[PDB]
Amino acid sequence: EPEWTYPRLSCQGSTFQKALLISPHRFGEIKGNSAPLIIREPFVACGPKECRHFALTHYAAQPGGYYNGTRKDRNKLRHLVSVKLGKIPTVENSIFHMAAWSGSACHDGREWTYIGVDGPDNDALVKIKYGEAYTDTYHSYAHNILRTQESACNCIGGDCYLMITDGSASGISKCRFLKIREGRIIKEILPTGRVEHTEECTCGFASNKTIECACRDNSYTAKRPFVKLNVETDTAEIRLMCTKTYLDTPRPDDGSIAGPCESNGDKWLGGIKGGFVHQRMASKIGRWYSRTMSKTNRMGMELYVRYDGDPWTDSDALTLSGVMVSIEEPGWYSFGFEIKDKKCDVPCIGIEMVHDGGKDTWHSAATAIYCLMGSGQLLWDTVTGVDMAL
Amino acid sequence: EPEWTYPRLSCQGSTFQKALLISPHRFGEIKGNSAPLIIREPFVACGPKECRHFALTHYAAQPGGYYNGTRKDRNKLRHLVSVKLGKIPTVENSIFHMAAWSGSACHDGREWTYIGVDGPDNDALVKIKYGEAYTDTYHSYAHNILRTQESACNCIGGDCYLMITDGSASGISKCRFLKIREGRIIKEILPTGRVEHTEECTCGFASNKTIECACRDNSYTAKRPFVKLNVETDTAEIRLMCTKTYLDTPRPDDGSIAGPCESNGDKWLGGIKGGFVHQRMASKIGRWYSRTMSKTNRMGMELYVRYDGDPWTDSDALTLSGVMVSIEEPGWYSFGFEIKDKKCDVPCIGIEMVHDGGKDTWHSAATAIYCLMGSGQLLWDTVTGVDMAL
Amino acid sequence: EPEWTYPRLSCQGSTFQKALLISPHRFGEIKGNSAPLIIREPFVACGPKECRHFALTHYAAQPGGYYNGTRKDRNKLRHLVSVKLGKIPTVENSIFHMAAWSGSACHDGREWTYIGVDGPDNDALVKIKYGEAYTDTYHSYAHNILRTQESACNCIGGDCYLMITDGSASGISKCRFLKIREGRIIKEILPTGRVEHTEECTCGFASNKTIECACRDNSYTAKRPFVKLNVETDTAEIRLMCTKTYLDTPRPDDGSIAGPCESNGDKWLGGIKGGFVHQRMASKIGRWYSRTMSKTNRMGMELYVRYDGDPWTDSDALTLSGVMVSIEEPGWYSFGFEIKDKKCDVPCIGIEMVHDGGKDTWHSAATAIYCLMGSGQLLWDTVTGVDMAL
Amino acid sequence: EPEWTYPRLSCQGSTFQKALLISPHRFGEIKGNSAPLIIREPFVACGPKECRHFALTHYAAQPGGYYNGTRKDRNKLRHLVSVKLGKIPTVENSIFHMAAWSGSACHDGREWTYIGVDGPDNDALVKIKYGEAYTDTYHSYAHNILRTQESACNCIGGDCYLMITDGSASGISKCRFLKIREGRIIKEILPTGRVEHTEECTCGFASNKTIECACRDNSYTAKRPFVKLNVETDTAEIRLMCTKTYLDTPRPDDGSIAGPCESNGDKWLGGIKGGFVHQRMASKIGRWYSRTMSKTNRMGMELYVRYDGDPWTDSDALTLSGVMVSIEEPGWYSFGFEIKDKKCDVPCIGIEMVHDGGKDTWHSAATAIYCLMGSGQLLWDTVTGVDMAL
Ligand SMILES: CC(=O)Nc1c(O)cc(C(=O)O)cc1[N+](=O)[O-]
Ligand SMILES: CC(=O)Nc1c(O)cc(C(=O)O)cc1[N+](=O)[O-]
Ligand SMILES: CC(=O)Nc1c(O)cc(C(=O)O)cc1[N+](=O)[O-]
Ligand SMILES: CC(=O)Nc1c(O)cc(C(=O)O)cc1[N+](=O)[O-]
Ligand SMILES: *[C@@H]1O[C@H](CO)[C@@H](O)[C@H](O)[C@H]1NC(C)=O
Ligand SMILES: *[C@@H]1O[C@H](CO)[C@@H](O)[C@H](O)[C@H]1NC(C)=O
Ligand SMILES: *[C@@H]1O[C@H](CO)[C@@H](O)[C@H](O)[C@H]1NC(C)=O
Ligand SMILES: *[C@@H]1O[C@H](CO)[C@@H](O)[C@H](O)[C@H]1NC(C)=O
Ligand SMILES: [Ca+2]
Ligand SMILES: [Ca+2]
Ligand SMILES: [Ca+2]
Ligand SMILES: [Ca+2]
Ligand SMILES: [Ca+2]
Repeated sequence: EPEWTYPRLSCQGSTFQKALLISPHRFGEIKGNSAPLIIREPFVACGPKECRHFALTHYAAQPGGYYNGTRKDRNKLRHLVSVKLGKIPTVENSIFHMAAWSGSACHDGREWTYIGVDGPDNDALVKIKYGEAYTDTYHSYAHNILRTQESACNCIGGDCYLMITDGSASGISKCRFLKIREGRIIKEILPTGRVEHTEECTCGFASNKTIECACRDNSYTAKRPFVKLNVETDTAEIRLMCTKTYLDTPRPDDGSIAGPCESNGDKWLGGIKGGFVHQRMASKIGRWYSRTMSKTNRMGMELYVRYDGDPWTDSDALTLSGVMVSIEEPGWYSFGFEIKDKKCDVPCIGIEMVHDGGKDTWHSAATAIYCLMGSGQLLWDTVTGVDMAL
Repeated sequence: EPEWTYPRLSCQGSTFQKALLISPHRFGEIKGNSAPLIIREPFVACGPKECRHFALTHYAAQPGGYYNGTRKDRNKLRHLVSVKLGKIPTVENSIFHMAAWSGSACHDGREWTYIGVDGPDNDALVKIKYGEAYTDTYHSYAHNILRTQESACNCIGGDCYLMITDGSASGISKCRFLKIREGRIIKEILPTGRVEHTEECTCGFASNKTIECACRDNSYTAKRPFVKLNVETDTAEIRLMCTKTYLDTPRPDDGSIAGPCESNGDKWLGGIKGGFVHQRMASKIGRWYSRTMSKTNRMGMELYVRYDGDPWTDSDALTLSGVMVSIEEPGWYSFGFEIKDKKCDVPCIGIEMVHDGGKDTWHSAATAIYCLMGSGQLLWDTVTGVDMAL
Repeated sequence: EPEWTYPRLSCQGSTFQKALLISPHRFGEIKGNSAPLIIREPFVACGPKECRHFALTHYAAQPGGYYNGTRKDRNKLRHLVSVKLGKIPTVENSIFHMAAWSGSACHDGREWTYIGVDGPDNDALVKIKYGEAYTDTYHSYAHNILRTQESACNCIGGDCYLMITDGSASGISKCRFLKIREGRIIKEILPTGRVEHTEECTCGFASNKTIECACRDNSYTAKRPFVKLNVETDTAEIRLMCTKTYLDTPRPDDGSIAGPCESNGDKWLGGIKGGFVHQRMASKIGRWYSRTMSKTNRMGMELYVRYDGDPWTDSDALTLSGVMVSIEEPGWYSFGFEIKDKKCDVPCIGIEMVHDGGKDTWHSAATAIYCLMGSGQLLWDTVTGVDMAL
Repeated sequence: EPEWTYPRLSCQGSTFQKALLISPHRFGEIKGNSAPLIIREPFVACGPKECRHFALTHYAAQPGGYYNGTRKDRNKLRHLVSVKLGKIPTVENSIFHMAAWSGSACHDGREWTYIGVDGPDNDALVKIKYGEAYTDTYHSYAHNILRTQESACNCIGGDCYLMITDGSASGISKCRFLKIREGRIIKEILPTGRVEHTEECTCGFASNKTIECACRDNSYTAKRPFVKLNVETDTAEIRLMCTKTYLDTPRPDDGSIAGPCESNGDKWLGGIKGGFVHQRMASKIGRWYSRTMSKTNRMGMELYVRYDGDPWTDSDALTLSGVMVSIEEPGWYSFGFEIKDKKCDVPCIGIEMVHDGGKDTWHSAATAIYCLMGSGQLLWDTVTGVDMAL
């Protein structure tokens, strides 16, 4: 039978190139004969033999007449769905896993674990599904919107670690960590370090002994609190990334926050998810970041890198690596994923491109994928090609 | 090759939580591009590697123009269909098994058996299908609408037991039992005890030596006749559940039926299916019941429990365990199902939520699933989110 | 790997009952969101692990605007398609095998062979497909519409035998036989006996040493020429069935054709396909026939039997066994099929029910299946439930 | 596990016959309920157990409202999609592999490699995908629309060879060759001989030691430069086919280009893809060509042959072998493919039939397949049966 997954050295490449685009709404005209689901919070988790495209649907499709409610984040209709990667998320292609308005996913070499969050805002709840079975739950500790990553969780030899959090968006949201094995929580990690507001952690293996996530602070700063989880002692420590190249949105001009690394500067009320992906080489490591082109809005998407060094102390700017999405195209949530080759892991960064015709219409995104391919420079950007009028 | 199924100890949990929702009609607008089938009598039967969502379709989809006939129970168009669980029951996703207007299903570790009932009301007939093969039938003994469970049948080491019945709804409907092995009836069980009217038996393993069903009495009482089948001697004995917490609908105020356990009280003409599921623990057992919130109507759904004791004699009230469906939401048929983990069985209760715009329109339901997850208390209810006007 | 198929003793039963109904057009309203293909000439061929529903589509779906041409039998658009049995023949569910306006199919325990016929009426051609590969062809010998069975072909230990024919409908159509192994014709059988007009042979194993087909004579008689192929010497002999119960349509009153068995009587210009299926028992054999209720038209369907005896000499009437389709319902082509159980073969008879709103509309059928189940008598008929106006 | 593919001797046959037709737009009426994708550049690549129908979709379906842009060759929406052969290329049936506006595909007995080209016209890029993984890229050497075959690539014992090119359509487009193993380029072949303009190479194994492609010269000639790649030394040599029967389009009367084989004659600005397929016999070889009936336009399709001899020197005319598509039907790109039997390879030629209602509408093709079957002569042509008004 199957064996447990561990990260290996990433495949060989020097830059990312444009891989794939799933734009369901290109097939959502009232004059079309198709039915793409209203979803957001998309992500890809790649198991051994396959990758899955997950998302939270509003239990609604376009065209239709259940548009009002779609721009809202949490309700009793949302669900975690998936289609194997490369398939359009239509009503029939999609498998509905469980009810949730927050979520994550990961395949341990042997099976899929699905994490989903639902219930009351004051008493929400985390739910685990191992394959087809409901196996566990984790309660709301801070009684203030229990949430999870919204990206892939990370398994190493049978144990998968998940980030959750709880608290006010404008205040203190302190995240814990969940160690799940066979769809059951075998440990509850309480991080150390700057813990004032950590949410929507994009986590990836920086080797076998450690996992690092670039995350989200909704209040206090435009910097990203950076996690490092030692899988061997089962301890967590978080501290803000020191790079003058700020990754959250909004943010001010770069290098504008004066003072030691550990200084938040101004609050810049809000945040956004950003893709973070390692390129574990033999003698060295590359970390890839992507951020919105706009500093106040969700317009555009550009990706950077900086090999080695320490996320925590390096004041320095990151090396820009090209533009995946132009300022005229949307650039919302971002996450990183990894494809399993025979003898190497391929790093990738997905970019949710939300179709936002505002308040009285439907609300869904597209998904542009970029993955490390060969050398030279990033060559093309992505456009959705969607007309919200059709 | 595959091995025979037996129940094991249920997985560890203390309460049920909201698992999943399949609302096909959320995708049935005339302005939509989808096609969910008009069905009712839904149920889930979980084999080793998978669960299936079954139902009797009126061989019709929404939107369409074959709505007139859908509110009726038996005709020559109805069929037993299935989709793996988590898939929406559309025209193309669904597999049609055989023609039937009554039915059941169960997977013996090796294959699916499908039971379906059709023919004339005066001479209906039970039909068995082992995998893809028609293998057997069982004739109408009381010539008065031969029917079956409408929920999952129960297999233990190669033998599956099914409940059937026959008779007037307003009168005497005495049920027999069918022992099927390899899609062929190897024994005909005639129960003992109070046998005046037993129908729509929700049956589940209360261990290896016994199966218990909470069922339906359409005439004589608002209590539920409770079955106990000893799989070892192949004998059946039925007696009304003594709980002051009445489970059928309609029913009067609880504890209102004065007298020994065995007393029907007033007729309360009618009944409904209710989900019943055991939580077999090592030193003890939990039985889970769900009933309509409304005592005269099919509005709402709440679930209870009471560990151990005897269904037959216990006059006592049951412990309420939360509300799965609110009084403003429908709560029709209910059934229990069990998911197969690696080393444990997960108990579940499905709730059919019928969309009933009455007499001159379409008639189909939704399916809300709740399964045992962790501890604390049931946290959320279900709503269909369907507008019968679209 | 897989082993070669041979017929075994049929499963145990005494009568046929109503098994399944595939009515695609129940989902073909202009107000529906579905797309069932315009097809006719449906048949089912059951391999080891599965049965397939085949048909010749006019490369068109309902609703649409390619209806004109559908009532015609041969054109350059027709194709042999299939869906596993129980699935509705829609545009996406269906697999297109090859181009043909005549056809057959059979699975040898190891793979599917697909036979299809196309080309000019004066120089048509038979084409073999083994799995996904084009392997062979067989030319038009009588240059007058080379055709094939329109039902399942029959394989025994690696060799499959197929009937073809060629000639005028109003005149002499002498059929040959094709022995195919691994998708290649290894022998060309020329039958013996009355060979004036044999077409659309419904063939089934009457044991290991022989295959018998009840067939079609378009000119000369309302009786059915009956084939017997000895698989051991590879010889064929045909002679008209002697039963006073005539099986072709049209036909006159039964027992009206005076004279020895071998007498055609009046021509009764025309014919139709009829399902023929054996029930090979240990000490005996049952042959099942179905014929139209109407003697001049294609209205209704009734099925008969007569165990043992000789198709060739028995003047006697057959035993009626019930009505599968009422005079108010259509009853066109019929064929027999067999389902593979673990230790027995289940006999079946399918009935094509053509939706014929005549000349200026669409033209497609439904498929009612009846299979041997238990004992007693056939209990129900089939209706399509289709309204050609929607 | 699986073993590496090598070509074997082709199956036995003498002529090609009409195999299959995939006309998605037959299901694209505004009154239909289907959704076929706007695609062109279709091709089939057959692995061991299966064949796939690939094409570059304009990320659009018919009916819809994204028609404007479809007649253009390169944009940021195009994608390489596939459906197993015999399935209609609809939105849900189709798998999207990667973004590309040029492409190829091939299965090495063990896995699928997908090649796709995208990026800026001045700096386009070749991209390799082994199974689900992005593994490599190859940059634009002549900075003038890096393109690839548009047909199947060819693998022999683990190594697959691909043709690419780069340059002006009106000028010098010199092609290189790519040797890919496990989805990574292990060698870059630079051909020898007449190398002025070689593009869209249709390549097939002429044995184990060699691969030959009949290709496209957009400027200089109406003859086809003919490649021969020695898989053993990894060298390439190209020279124009000498046949008086010219294969490119446009072309003048045949035998009109006076002079030695190596003479281009007049430019005949333009070209088209043509199917080329070998029939490797034991003592001899057959090469099959197909060309447009029209000499100036893309109307019709006829196929020829000539066994043995040398593509390079033979001035002679080819033997016509029938007409697959009539002058009243379109005949655009053509390619050759091979189906894997148990002990032999079946040669095939696909013909893209473009639906070209010009400038302000949708733009997609159909696919007619012809494969070697038995003997005698090609018997039928193909028509799409599409009405661009519906
Ligand atoms: C818990 C929750 O509602 N999830 C959530 C989203 O679904 C979306 C966004 C967002 O910033 O667009 C934000 C948040 N968020 O609150 O983090
Ligand atoms: C035999 C039959 O018609 N089945 C049936 C149903 O399908 C539904 C109901 C019902 O109470 O809604 C009731 C019954 N019932 O009669 O039990
Ligand atoms: C060869 C051919 O055209 N096949 C055919 C059909 O498809 C249908 C019928 C028929 O009697 O309805 C008849 C015939 N037939 O001619 O046998
Ligand atoms: C590179 C590119 O644009 N590919 C391409 C096509 O997609 C189509 C045609 C063509 O001749 O129709 C031609 C060409 N071509 O330029 O070869
Ligand atoms: C982690 O462990 C596995 C073996 O247990 C090894 O193959 C893998 O490469 C390790 N990770 C890295 C980056 O080396
Ligand atoms: C019933 O039998 C099987 C072994 O035959 C055992 O594993 C199972 O646990 C038993 N049921 C229970 C509740 O113990
Ligand atoms: C025909 O042959 C196989 C063994 O080769 C046997 O099992 C089968 O039963 C035979 N057919 C019948 C009716 O006995
Ligand atoms: C090429 O090699 C394989 C064995 O490696 C052989 O079977 C195949 O036939 C060869 N090709 C031809 C045409 O012989
Ligand atoms: Ca569909
Ligand atoms: Ca912030
Ligand atoms: Ca009652
Ligand atoms: Ca006749
Ligand atoms: Ca040219």
